[PDB]
Amino acid sequence: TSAVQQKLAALEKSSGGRLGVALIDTADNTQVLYRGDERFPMCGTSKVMAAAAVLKQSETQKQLLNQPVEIKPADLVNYNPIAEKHVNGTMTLAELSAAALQYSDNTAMNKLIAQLGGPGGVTAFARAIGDETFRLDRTEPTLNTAIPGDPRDTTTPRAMAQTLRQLTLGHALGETQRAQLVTWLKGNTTGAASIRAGLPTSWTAGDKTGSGDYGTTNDIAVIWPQGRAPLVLVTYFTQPQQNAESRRDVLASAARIIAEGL
Ligand SMILES: CC1(C)S[C@@H]2[C@H](NC(=O)Cc3ccccc3)C(=O)N2[C@H]1C(=O)O
Ligand SMILES: CC1(C)S[C@@H]2[C@H](NC(=O)Cc3ccccc3)C(=O)N2[C@H]1C(=O)O
Ligand SMILES: CC1(C)S[C@@H]2[C@H](NC(=O)Cc3ccccc3)C(=O)N2[C@H]1C(=O)O
Ligand SMILES: CC1(C)S[C@@H]2[C@H](NC(=O)Cc3ccccc3)C(=O)N2[C@H]1C(=O)O
Repeated sequence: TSAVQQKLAALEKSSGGRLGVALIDTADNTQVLYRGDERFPMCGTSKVMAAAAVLKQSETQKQLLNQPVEIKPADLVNYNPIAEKHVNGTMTLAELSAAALQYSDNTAMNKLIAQLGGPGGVTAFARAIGDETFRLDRTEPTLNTAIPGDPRDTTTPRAMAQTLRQLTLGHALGETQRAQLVTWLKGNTTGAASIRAGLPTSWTAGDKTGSGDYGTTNDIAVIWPQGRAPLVLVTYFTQPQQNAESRRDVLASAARIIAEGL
């Protein structure tokens, strides 16, 4: 138990919920874990794996990202800020990837999942890049039920941090695809209250948030601290009551503890 792990435990104790953290510091490859091997519901953070899998497919199909996908009225689900504008029209796979990542559009995520052959296709890509933990079992919006003890649509902080590192800083994707993914993450619109609220302003980052039932509040990020090699940070948080409120502040607090511990 490290000093940082002790502060994370204190934060968790005061939060009432269950906190999972995984940091990889690429300056030396060291890691900091808190419940790093416990499973948590991914919710929207799973959108990174789906977009990355489509990017992988695009490496052998130069026109894939320009394929027009039909958006029908019935395709709309619970949260579709971008897709709703294109009902009875089409969106390209690039448009669907950007909407899923940067706006957390659920209809867009469902189109990425369908392009991959269903939730199992997203899981297959994860296995192909060495992630033996990740599992996607359902489409949107049910993949966000986040029921405690339910293994569906979960991963561990350790696994997600390693995967995010390989996707954004490593060679799991071709260079062009890696750059596209990083560009999309850096352009996220939903993350200012989460991990990034706990980092010094000078630091830059890309992230993908997630939210679900049980007050599930998640964020995964790739960070470029001022004058330091990048970090990869995963912060997952879930609560005992189905109707619990979101706690993005708890993710900010975890990130702050990690940053001050550097
Ligand atoms: C924008 C959101 C807050 S909502 C969207 C998706 N989750 C859901 O659609 C399900 C949900 C269930 C209960 C409470 C919030 C969201 C998901 O995850 N999303 C969040 C995000 O990207 O941070
Ligand atoms: C149903 C589809 C697979 S077809 C349309 C678009 N597909 C293409 O651009 C090439 C293609 C044509 C026929 C069958 C598969 C792929 C694309 O992607 N679309 C999918 C959709 O609308 O849901
Ligand atoms: C492409 C890779 C297989 S290589 C990189 C990392 N593996 C290593 O860094 C192995 C290594 C050990 C010591 C010195 C240099 C490289 C790791 O895992 N990475 C994968 C990735 O980037 O997606
Ligand atoms: C110091 C570096 C040359 S290495 C560090 C990071 N690169 C990686 O994390 C590559 C990698 C990906 C997956 C697994 C292992 C290594 C990255 O980018 N970093 C460079 C930097 O900050 O200048």
